[PDB]
Amino acid sequence: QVLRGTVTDFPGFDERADAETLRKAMKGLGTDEESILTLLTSRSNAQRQEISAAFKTLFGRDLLDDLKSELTGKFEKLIVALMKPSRLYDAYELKHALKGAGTNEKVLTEIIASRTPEELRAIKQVYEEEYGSSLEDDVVGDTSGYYQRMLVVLLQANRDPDAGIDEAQVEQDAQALFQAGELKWGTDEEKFITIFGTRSVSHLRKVFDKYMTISGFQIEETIDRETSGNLEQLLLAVVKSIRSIPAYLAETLYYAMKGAGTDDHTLIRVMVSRSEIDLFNIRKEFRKNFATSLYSMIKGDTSGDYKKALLLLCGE
Ligand SMILES: [Ca+2]
Ligand SMILES: [Ca+2]
Ligand SMILES: [Ca+2]
Ligand SMILES: [Ca+2]
Repeated sequence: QVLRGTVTDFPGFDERADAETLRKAMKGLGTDEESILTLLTSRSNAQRQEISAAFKTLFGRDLLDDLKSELTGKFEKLIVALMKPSRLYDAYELKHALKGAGTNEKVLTEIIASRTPEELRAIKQVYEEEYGSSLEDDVVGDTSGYYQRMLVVLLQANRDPDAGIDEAQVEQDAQALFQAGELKWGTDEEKFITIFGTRSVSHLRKVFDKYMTISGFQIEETIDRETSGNLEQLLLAVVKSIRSIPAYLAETLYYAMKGAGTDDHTLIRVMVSRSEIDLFNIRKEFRKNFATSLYSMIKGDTSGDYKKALLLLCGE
């Protein structure tokens, strides 16, 4: 999914001095938001958890409850997201798209399609431990049809391991996709799901090329031509992630920031979930496509402390 994040372990880290630094920034009338945003933004997540622990043993206070009572809005929502242990952030985001009453499919899609099987295994485990219920049971209860089925397949976190290309198998899957969509009166979604959901990543990159070659269409155009609604978005997320997780996340960031507004929720989530994985690589793919740094888009799209914090996450 990887290569590099923007946030790194600060050197000569002292969670006791940091905890006092944060106590100071909140103690009394007012909040020193800048001292908060600068400290939390230059501490890796593991270090934020140590701070939180030091704070509680120093003052008998919950750091998270204090930040929430001192901060407000998006900047708040961003600090809260940043304090969330890495291990639980995606489970949280997933939990939260499944509740409140109405289901947020863009969040299921985004996360399930862009995380690896190894990340999904981890995610399934912590969601169960944290919410009791099974991620899988919760998706299915809130979704239906091929969209639900495609998510269930991905949730198995059982994609074939990369392994030297079987050209006969590449031609057969490309031909199968050709026959299931373009040559078919209607569509065979089941075939798309099986191939997208279980073939190895190196194998599907090859299938996508062979598919183009055979049909004169990119698989994304076919998806657009043959599917609609939630399934379409997902199939496109999966294909884009196969091709490049970074590129898909960069793209996700972009469309978050271009409307007559800003998707703060989305914006936070990708910047925070990927800061210690591949935000760096998302940076370069943002520039590469869209032509513009993420810094400026963000810089031009956001205000305040929020803006400062975001840019602090992003860099260069
Ligand atoms: Ca205060
Ligand atoms: Ca608040
Ligand atoms: Ca068709
Ligand atoms: Ca369409």
